[PDB]
Amino acid sequence: EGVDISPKQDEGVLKVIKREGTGTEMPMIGDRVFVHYTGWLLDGTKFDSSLDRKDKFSFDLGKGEVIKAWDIAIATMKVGEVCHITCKPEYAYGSAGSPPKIPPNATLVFEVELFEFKGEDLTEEEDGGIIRRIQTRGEGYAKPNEGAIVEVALEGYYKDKLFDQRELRFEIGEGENLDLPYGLERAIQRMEKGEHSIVYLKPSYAFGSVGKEKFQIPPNAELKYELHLKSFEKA
Repeated sequence: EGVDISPKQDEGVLKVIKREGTGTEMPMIGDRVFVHYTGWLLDGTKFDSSLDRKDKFSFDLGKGEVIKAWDIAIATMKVGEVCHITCKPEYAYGSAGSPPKIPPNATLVFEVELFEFKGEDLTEEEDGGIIRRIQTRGEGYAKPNEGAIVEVALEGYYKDKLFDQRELRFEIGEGENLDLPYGLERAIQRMEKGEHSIVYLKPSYAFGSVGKEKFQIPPNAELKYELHLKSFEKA
């Protein structure tokens, strides 16, 4: 059973909710999702599962690390939701199937529980110092570089408190003169025109041990910026 949740409206992913999740947020492209699952064939045979394993299955959504039907279905899930999805071969393992466990031209059924998702780690260190959650994907591939003139609209939060709200036109490489933390200016360079995102900064990529008295930011503060990259001229 299930409703058609395929973009093409071709009945290739069908979804039943078994248990409603909580909150409103759902995974976006780039986010790291943590799931438990089991897969059956139309004859009832279990072919794969994660529950035998001591850990949860995790992957980046939208980057093609899972089958197409999973990318589609999970973007419709809330944290704590358990759903059943029925996947036509077009959106699964196709005509070849998957040599041993999965037969040719198979329609697959998964039980999937969404446990947790956090944002894309933009750091080269992979130290979690700059995390991005996308709110709206931008328009086209161009990303700002050193010397690019950007127009942005920003809101900085320290816990629930708003400390900085500004719309600004500035040059990438000059943001340090405008009370913008390194980590935010860095992240701006990973955004596409039109993009709206939340950027989470650890103290090191923010204002560090010193903090910023003029914004009432204490030492060792994690910060959250809601930001729009509205436009930019490059080099």
